[PDB]
Amino acid sequence: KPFTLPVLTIGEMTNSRFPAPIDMLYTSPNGNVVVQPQNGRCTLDGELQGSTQLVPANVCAFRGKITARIVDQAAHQWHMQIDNPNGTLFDPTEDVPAPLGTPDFKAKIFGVISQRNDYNDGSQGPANRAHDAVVPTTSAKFTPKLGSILVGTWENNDIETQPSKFTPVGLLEMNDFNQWSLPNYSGALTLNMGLAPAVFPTFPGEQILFFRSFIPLKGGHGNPAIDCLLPQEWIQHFYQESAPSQTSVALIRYVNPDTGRVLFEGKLHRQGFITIAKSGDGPIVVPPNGYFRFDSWVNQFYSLAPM
Ligand SMILES: C[C@H](CCC(=O)NCC(=O)O)[C@H]1CC[C@H]2[C@@H]3[C@H](O)C[C@@H]4C[C@H](O)CC[C@]4(C)[C@H]3CC[C@]12C
Repeated sequence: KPFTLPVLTIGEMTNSRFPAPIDMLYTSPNGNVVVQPQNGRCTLDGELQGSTQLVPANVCAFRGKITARIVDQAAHQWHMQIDNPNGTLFDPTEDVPAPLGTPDFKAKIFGVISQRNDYNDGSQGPANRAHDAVVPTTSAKFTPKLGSILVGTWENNDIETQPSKFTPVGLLEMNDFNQWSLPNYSGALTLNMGLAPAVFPTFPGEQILFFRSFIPLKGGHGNPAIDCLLPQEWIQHFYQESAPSQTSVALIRYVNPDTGRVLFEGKLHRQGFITIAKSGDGPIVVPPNGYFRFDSWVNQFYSLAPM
């Protein structure tokens, strides 16, 4: 069964690590950083890894129920028991780091917590409320592997012990934001388990190619970005196809359909990430209609043309 890529321009792709369209291609040496995201992870033959699931709306979202105020915190802080972001119960026994779609980076994540009561007020139906909220993945009480997280709100009174959804919007602040720093999915207890492995180039002169989205920031200065190894569409595609990988590397070419010419080439590794022959930190300048084309199976030590 032949391996394929979907035919998509970068304006038609979705970030697999934060709910946002892809804004640009991006590359970096990432010298003293371990690139090990848990969302957006899928082998070329369709094996999901880490905390990766299929629905873009579930990425960095939470669903569950607020059960109490955080102990010894009389204001602004809520204990939220979480399920899988698709309402299904969460089994901590499974070899995953967290409920699928849980954020895979340290940050104060800004969004909205919304509640629909699970009972009716007479003929009117259930009551509702929604407020600005923060999920600090840096908190010791961020323990999604154990089924609970801390949620902070500016509202201190209008929150009930009721079914709750967290819709992510962006970052609250730049402080403690590191997109390559994995959260302690079990807080101060044990360590992280079920992880997708770190990815890195193994051939000299190569760097990882990222699909980058710039995400909102509630205050302060900065231009925070989320890089993913694979767009969500490729993950959904590989999962459907499950095409066997003939080698460890698929040779892909970025093609301009207007001129028909190849602009650059990259190595799509079996583990689900791209390397290119390029040095430096910055965007890859590309035309609007360009797309990736799968051309050949090659070896781990294939030499790419420098770009
Ligand atoms: C308690 C948590 C996280 C604390 C932390 O980083 N480490 C301590 C720990 O290990 O829990 C903090 C981090 C950011 C805080 C929020 C943000 O500062 C924004 C906001 C500021 C308002 O003055 C109070 C509510 C509100 C919404 C804060 C509530 C408490 C939060 C959610």
